[PDB]
Amino acid sequence: DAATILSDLSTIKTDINTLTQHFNEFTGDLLQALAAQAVEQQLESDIDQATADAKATSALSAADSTSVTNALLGLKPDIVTSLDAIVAKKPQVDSAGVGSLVLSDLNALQSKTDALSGALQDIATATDKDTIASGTQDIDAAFSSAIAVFS
Ligand SMILES: CCCCCCCCCCCCCCCC(=O)O
Ligand SMILES: *[C@H]1O[C@H](CO)[C@@H](O)[C@H](O)[C@@H]1O
Repeated sequence: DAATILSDLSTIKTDINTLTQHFNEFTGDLLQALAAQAVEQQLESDIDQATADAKATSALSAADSTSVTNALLGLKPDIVTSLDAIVAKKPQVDSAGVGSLVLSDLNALQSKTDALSGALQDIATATDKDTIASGTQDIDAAFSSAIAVFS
């Protein structure tokens, strides 16, 4: 159902922007890291939910493919902003001693995001599939950048 996927993608967007707020307020305190991690785990769950919902949906109509494609691609700048915000806080991450947690989260989120993109590509129109794939290459490149910073 396209509406469920759109709802799922909106929730993902909200999760990401909440996570960015946590990053921007992070001063290297472990309780802050824990609070942020709770949001990150909600985000993982919400991405996986979207993947499950996409896998349960049949080939999208033209308008539904456009809606889902634009909703997925609309995530891109918020993702980049979020990754930039945690990258900006590397000194505080290292001070807190939680670099491996950030790295583990980045790897899990990239894998889950890639699975979601694959599931949406499979039900999109042929043209939208190419658009989603190109956008996903950019998302993957941003993940790879953040991962490099933290390893
Ligand atoms: C489509 C998903 C996009 C996600 C982009 C943001 C990825 C952030 C991953 C790092 C999470 C780290 C959370 C706990 C550690 C901390 O905040 O101090
Ligand atoms: C690679 O991309 C990440 C995510 O946007 C940046 O934070 C990093 O500085 C580098 O440009």
